[PDB]
Amino acid sequence: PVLGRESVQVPDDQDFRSFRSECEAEVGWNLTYSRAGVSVWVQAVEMDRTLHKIKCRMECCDVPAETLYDVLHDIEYRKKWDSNVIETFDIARLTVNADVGYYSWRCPKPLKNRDVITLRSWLPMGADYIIMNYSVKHPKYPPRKDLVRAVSIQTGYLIQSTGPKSCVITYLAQVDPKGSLPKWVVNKSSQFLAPKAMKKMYKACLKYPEWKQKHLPHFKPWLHPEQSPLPSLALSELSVQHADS
Repeated sequence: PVLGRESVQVPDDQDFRSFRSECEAEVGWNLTYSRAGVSVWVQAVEMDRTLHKIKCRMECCDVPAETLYDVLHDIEYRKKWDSNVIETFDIARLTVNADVGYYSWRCPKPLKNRDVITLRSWLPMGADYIIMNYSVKHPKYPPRKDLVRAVSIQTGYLIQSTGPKSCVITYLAQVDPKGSLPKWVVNKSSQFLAPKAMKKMYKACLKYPEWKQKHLPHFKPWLHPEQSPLPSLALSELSVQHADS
């Protein structure tokens, strides 16, 4: 896997293909929920000892693919509609379509808050878009004693345009929150909350054009990479983040 046992890699063309193929694949996935255009699948292994990959698909009848793409890319907007995020920002750029970033979120009070450092890469494929990420180690961002460092084994989005003003988005993730949570508790929780998180994102897409008009509408560095204010990084300055060490 891109998430690797040997070293950090910027996703190549095959990694984008495997990811899309993973989203479109149904064999090896069991349906778990399906109501009002939102469905949730779980990787058909149902061995509750391990961490399961989760897949969530949502039909967006009245938002275009490009708007959903902006919303996934817009780090600044995340704090407007994401009720869990503490801190999120990009750290450095690797290539014109790959960077490294930081994301913190709060967990209910016996649990501690969590953070991730991820390598993210994005690719418009014709009418569709893919954004993927997986966890990585950045020497200036070691774990913090107050936060549990989680590991994103693989997380990403496939946006499929279904015409103007409409699209379908598939979210695929496998995230280990580490800490003290049993893996099967994570599998169940992420399954149970997934449809709610997707519909919150959908509502955000409806409010996005008006919000973005008030917040430098022309500033979209994910579409115009010459606008990026980020420093650059060599791939060898990063280290692999193992799910289990």
